[PDB]
Amino acid sequence: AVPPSLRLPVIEAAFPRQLHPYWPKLQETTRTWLLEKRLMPADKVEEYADGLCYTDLMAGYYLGAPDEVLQAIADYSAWFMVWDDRHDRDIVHGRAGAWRRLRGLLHTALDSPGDHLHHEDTLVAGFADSVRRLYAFLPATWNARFARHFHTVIEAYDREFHNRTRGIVPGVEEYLELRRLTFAHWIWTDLLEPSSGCELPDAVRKHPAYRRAALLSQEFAAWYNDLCSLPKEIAGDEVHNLGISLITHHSLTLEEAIGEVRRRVEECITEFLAVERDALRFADELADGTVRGKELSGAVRANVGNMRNWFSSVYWFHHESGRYMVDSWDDRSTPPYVNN
Ligand SMILES: O=P(O)(O)C(O)(Cc1cccnc1)P(=O)(O)O
Ligand SMILES: [Mg+2]
Ligand SMILES: [Mg+2]
Ligand SMILES: [Mg+2]
Repeated sequence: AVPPSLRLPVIEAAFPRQLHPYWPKLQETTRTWLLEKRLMPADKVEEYADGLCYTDLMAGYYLGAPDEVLQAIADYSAWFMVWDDRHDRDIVHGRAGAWRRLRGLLHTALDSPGDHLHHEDTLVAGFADSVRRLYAFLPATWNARFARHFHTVIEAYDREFHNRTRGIVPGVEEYLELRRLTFAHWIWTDLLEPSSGCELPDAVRKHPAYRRAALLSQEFAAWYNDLCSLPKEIAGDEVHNLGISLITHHSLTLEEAIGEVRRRVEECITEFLAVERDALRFADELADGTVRGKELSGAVRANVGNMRNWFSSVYWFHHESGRYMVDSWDDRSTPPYVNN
């Protein structure tokens, strides 16, 4: 039962959930990784990790991925959530120096992860392990694209740090541009490719239908997170949220901003259904009769299939995950799973 303010009947009726068969092993293996990389305290791992549903989120998204690819993605995605938590905590505690140093180390570790596998900062060491593993699946040109994209994500996190320190709420257009980076749209899009076992040529992944289907899938995920994470984020003095920019710059009430965010999320779905037809037509066209063609066709089709799976995985994740259950916290400003 999804709250009426958050319910999307089109997702429930037309985007049936999928789950990767490796998910049972994935859940425990990522929990063990969080424990052994010291990315969460042992008692917080035991009490909260499974309930945060991070592995479920990936296992409902990258269908068809090799077990080892899914494992590295899930470890990275759990790392990403812990990094969001650390970033938030550095902000709340005014640890500008610790954040700046961390920011620099992630930039460096991103380009040479193997050199950082045993760094003193467990968050940097965890990052490097997952990234080194992700760099092992596809050619160096894919690794360099992942790094280029994540360098941009790190700097968007830095911009968020400056905004919240200075109490600046981005304008709507400014936020929509920033949100494609803080949510890491293009990282999740990159990671479709090791999941289907094929680095896509630029001509293929920059095709207008592939690009637009990829964009809309991520816009939905980020803006649906905004809709669902708004209570926790208002309680935690987070300023980055489409609803908050609407209240601040467009003078909407809370109920009207929630309504406008809802409508924008709903439009993402029906825009995606239109372009999905074009992206799958393009997949069919790539099967020109040659071996390379059949391979590229299959990879594009699998990737567009997972762009669709992202809709249902993110939807149900926000109603299942303990990450957003702010009403159950004694201190609504400090989630119990964060290192405070
Ligand atoms: O769970 P959260 O904090 O609402 C979030 O989605 C965490 C997150 C960050 C980046 C990518 N995916 C999830 P955020 O982006 O900070 O709003
Ligand atoms: Mg956050
Ligand atoms: Mg964030
Ligand atoms: Mg959020």
